[PDB]
Amino acid sequence: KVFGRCELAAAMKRHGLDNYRGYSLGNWVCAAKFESNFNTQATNRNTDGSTDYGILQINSRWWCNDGRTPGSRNLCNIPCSALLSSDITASVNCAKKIVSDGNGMNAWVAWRNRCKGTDVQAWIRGCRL
Ligand SMILES: [Cl-]
Ligand SMILES: [Cl-]
Ligand SMILES: [Cl-]
Ligand SMILES: [Cl-]
Ligand SMILES: [Cl-]
Ligand SMILES: [Cl-]
Ligand SMILES: [Cl-]
Ligand SMILES: [Cl-]
Ligand SMILES: [Kr]
Ligand SMILES: [Kr]
Ligand SMILES: [Kr]
Ligand SMILES: [Kr]
Ligand SMILES: [Kr]
Ligand code: NA
Repeated sequence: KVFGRCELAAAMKRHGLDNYRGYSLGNWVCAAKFESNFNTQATNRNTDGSTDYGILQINSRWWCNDGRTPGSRNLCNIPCSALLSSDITASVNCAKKIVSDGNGMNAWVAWRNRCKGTDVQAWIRGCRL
């Protein structure tokens, strides 16, 4: 599923990401924009042989099982394919675990490089939330 901007904002809010670990909703929308262009089916993969999945490009090195990432973990307790669903629940629940892991949203390199410190509220401007 390719979400619209406000559509994704609303879905993220319903799933409890607004202000989760202190990160306002625009942070999450901005991260999703640059990770996946709002496409749940995005994959990419990594040099190391891991793969990133879904709207927030969550990595199989630590977070999900894909059967083809040697030595990896599955800390979210999910198949990586669950991260590609039109239903964002698995991506949200796993993102909550990632952002709680000590480096906050810096876990997403694209958030650090493209969203952090910017006017992220612009990503939710106009939306009915
Ligand atoms: Cl957009
Ligand atoms: Cl915001
Ligand atoms: Cl594996
Ligand atoms: Cl393969
Ligand atoms: Cl594990
Ligand atoms: Cl699995
Ligand atoms: Cl959803
Ligand atoms: Cl933080
Ligand atoms: Kr909502
Ligand atoms: Kr929800
Ligand atoms: Kr996919
Ligand atoms: Kr891929
Ligand atoms: Kr998400
Ligand atoms: Na894994």
